[PDB]
Amino acid sequence: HHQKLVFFAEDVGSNKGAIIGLMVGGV
Amino acid sequence: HHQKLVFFAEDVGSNKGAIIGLMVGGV
Amino acid sequence: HHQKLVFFAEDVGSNKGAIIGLMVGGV
Amino acid sequence: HHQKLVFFAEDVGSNKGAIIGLMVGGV
Amino acid sequence: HHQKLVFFAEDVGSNKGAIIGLMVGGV
Amino acid sequence: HHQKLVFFAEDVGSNKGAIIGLMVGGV
Amino acid sequence: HHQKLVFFAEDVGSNKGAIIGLMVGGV
Amino acid sequence: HHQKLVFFAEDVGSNKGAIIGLMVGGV
Amino acid sequence: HHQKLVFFAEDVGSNKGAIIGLMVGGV
Amino acid sequence: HHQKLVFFAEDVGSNKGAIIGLMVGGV
Amino acid sequence: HHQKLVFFAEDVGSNKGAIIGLMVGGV
Amino acid sequence: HHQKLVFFAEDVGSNKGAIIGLMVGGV
Amino acid sequence: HHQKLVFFAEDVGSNKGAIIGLMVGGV
Amino acid sequence: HHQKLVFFAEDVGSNKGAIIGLMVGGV
Amino acid sequence: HHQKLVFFAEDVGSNKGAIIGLMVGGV
Amino acid sequence: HHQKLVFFAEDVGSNKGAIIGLMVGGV
Amino acid sequence: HHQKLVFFAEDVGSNKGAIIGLMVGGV
Amino acid sequence: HHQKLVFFAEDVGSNKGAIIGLMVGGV
Amino acid sequence: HHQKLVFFAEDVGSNKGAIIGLMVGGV
Amino acid sequence: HHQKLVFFAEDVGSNKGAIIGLMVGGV
Amino acid sequence: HHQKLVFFAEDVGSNKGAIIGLMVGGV
Repeated sequence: HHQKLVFFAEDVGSNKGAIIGLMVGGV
Repeated sequence: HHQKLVFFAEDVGSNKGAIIGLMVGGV
Repeated sequence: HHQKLVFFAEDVGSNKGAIIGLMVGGV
Repeated sequence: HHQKLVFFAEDVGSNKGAIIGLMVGGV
Repeated sequence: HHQKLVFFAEDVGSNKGAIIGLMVGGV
Repeated sequence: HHQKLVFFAEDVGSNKGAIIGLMVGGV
Repeated sequence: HHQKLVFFAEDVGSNKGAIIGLMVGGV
Repeated sequence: HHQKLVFFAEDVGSNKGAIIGLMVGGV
Repeated sequence: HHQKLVFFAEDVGSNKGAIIGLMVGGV
Repeated sequence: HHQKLVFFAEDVGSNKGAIIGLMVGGV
Repeated sequence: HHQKLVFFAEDVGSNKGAIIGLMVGGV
Repeated sequence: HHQKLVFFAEDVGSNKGAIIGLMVGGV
Repeated sequence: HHQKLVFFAEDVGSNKGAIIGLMVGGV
Repeated sequence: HHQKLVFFAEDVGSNKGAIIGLMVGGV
Repeated sequence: HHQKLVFFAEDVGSNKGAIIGLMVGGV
Repeated sequence: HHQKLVFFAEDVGSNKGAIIGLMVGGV
Repeated sequence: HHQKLVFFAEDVGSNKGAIIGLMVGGV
Repeated sequence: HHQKLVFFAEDVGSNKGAIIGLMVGGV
Repeated sequence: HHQKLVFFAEDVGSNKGAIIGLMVGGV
Repeated sequence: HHQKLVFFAEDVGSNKGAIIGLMVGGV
Repeated sequence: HHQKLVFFAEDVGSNKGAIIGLMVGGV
């Protein structure tokens, strides 16, 4: 027998801000 | 016998902000 | 015998903001 | 018999700030 | 028998500030 | 008199791989 | 007098791969 | 029998400041 | 008189690998 | 029989300041 | 009279490997 | 029978100051 | 009269390996 | 039987100042 | 009259290995 | 039987000053 | 008249090994 | 039966001043 | 008139080994 | 007039071994 | 006129061994 149990509660892995992958700027 | 149990609660993996993949700008 | 159980609650994977794939500006 | 149990509570692994992957600036 | 138990409480592994992967600046 | 000049060559700011914003996994 | 020049060449800001905004899964 | 138990409390492994991977500055 | 000049050559600020913003794993 | 037990309390292993991996400065 | 000149050559500020912003692992 | 118990209290192993891995200065 | 000149050559400020911002491991 | 017990109290192993790995200076 | 000249050659400030910002391990 | 007990109190092994690994100066 | 000239060569300030900002370990 | 007990009170093993590993200087 | 010239050769200020900022160990 | 010239040759200020800022250990 | 000239040879100020800033140990 094999068992695996996972529990994520209220607000796991959520974004409430800024996620920028890539950013290029000049002057 | 093999078992796997996963539970995600209220606001799991949700976005409440900004997600930008790629951004380019001169000035 | 093999088992998998997954539970999504209220707002799993929901977007309540902004998702941008790609953005090119200029001046 | 094999068991693995994991629990993530309220606000685990969330982002409330800024995540930037890559940044390039001319000036 | 084999067991492994892990518990993450309220605000584990969260970002509230700034994460910058890479930064290149001319001036 | 004010002047600003920017030049982006061939494959500048391009993606040739994988960009993932957010990732959540049970097992 | 105010001037701004921006030049994009062949494949500026192009996607030649994969972009994923948000990804969730169980097992 | 084999057991391993781990507990992480409220603000364990969180970032509230600045994390910079790499920085290059001309001036 | 004010001037600012920037030049990006062939393959500036490009991604040819993996950029992951956030990753959560149960096991 | 084998047992390991670990406990992290309130604010273990957190960053509230500045972490810079690498820094190069011309002037 | 004010001048600022910047030049980025071939593979400047590019990613060929792996960039991970945040990582949480149960086991 | 084998046992190992570890307890980290309120504010263990936290950074409240500055951590710089490497620093190079021209002037 | 004020001047500032910067030159980045072939492969400046690039990532060919692994950049991890934050890592938390239960076992 | 074999036992090992360790206790790290309030503010053990923290940094509240400056940690510099390597520093090179021209002038 | 004021001048400042900086030259970075082939492979300055690159990462070819591993950069880890923060790491916490239970066992 | 074998027993080993260690207790670190309030502010053991902390840095409140400056730790420099290596310093090189031209003047 | 004021001048400051800096040169960096092939493998300046490059990481070919391992940089770890912070490491916490139980058993 | 084998026993060893160690106790470290106060700010035992803390740094409040300046630690420099190596120092090289010109004129 | 004022002048300052600095030259960093081939492999100056590079890391080929291990840089660890902080290390805490239970056993 | 004022002049200051500095030359660092092949392999100045490089790490090929181990730099550990702070180490804390139980048994 | 004021002149100062510094030449550091092939392998000045490098580390090929173990630098440990601070070390604390139980039994």
